[PDB]
Amino acid sequence: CEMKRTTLDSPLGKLELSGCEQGLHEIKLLGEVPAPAAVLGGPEPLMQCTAWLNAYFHQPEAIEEFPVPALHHPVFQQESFTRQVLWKLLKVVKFGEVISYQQLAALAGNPKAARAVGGAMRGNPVPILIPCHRVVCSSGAVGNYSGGLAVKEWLLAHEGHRLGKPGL
Ligand SMILES: [Zn+2]
Repeated sequence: CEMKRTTLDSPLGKLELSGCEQGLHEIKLLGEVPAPAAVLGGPEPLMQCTAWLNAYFHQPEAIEEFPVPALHHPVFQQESFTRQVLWKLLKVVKFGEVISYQQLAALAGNPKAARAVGGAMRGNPVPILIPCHRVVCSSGAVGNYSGGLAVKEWLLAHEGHRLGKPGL
């Protein structure tokens, strides 16, 4: 599991992508013009992640065209409620759609585990790609976000919701 890394500038600030031949491990937010990854080339999961992020931010109408890379962070290597939540989220909630913590918990097999779902949103090593920003409050409120409220709102505004893109 030879770990390789590359960084990509984005509207949300610098993104550190890490992964190996087997899959992408993590997308880390370190804090208008499309940028390239600082280090080009494989492993394949990294190149796929870079193309997906570029499309997400700069060619969103075509986001469904880009393959989601294989994931190899340990959380995906074992069976757990967190993994089920993360995989369910990735599969069901599309660009522009939202789901409540409770609906995701129901989707993951336990309608009463909304709090566990919230915690799982932070155990998410690959934000944006696995759209944890689309998990919101049943009240209509945006809700918490590991990377800060402003980022969640920026992403939701980017996906068509009636929120203004905050200053980031
Ligand atoms: Zn790996």
